[PDB]
Amino acid sequence: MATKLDYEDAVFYFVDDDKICSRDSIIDLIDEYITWRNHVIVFNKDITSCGRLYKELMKFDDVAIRYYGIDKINEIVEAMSEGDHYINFTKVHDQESLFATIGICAKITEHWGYKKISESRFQSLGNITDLMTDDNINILILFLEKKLN
Repeated sequence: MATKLDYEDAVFYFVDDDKICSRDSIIDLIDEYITWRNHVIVFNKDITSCGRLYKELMKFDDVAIRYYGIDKINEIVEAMSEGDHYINFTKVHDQESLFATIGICAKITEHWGYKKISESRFQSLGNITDLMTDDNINILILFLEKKLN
């Protein structure tokens, strides 16, 4: 019982790429994915609605659940949605945290979709692609390449 068109407006290209892309592609990719995590919500698309590359990004949710922890993530995501948060920072620690930074952000971007949560309409976004690095892109290609390419 649901009266709602399955919206897409699938702007993302590498969403369903299925295979490994360029360094320059993981650049836009993070923008696409973090936005796609949102589209599954706002438009209420599908999580399965994508390609191979994206499935691994989903696992960065998990890596974050492992790292930051489901508890913290739960507290954190919700914090984001009231426009008041907290957070610590990592840098040269672990690739695990590198990935974790994406998924933790991904859980936040999705959660907002239903009503377009943020409360603060201004500065509702910012560091999404800048939350990771071209250097991370290389790691990303590599991680994916394990099954990708």
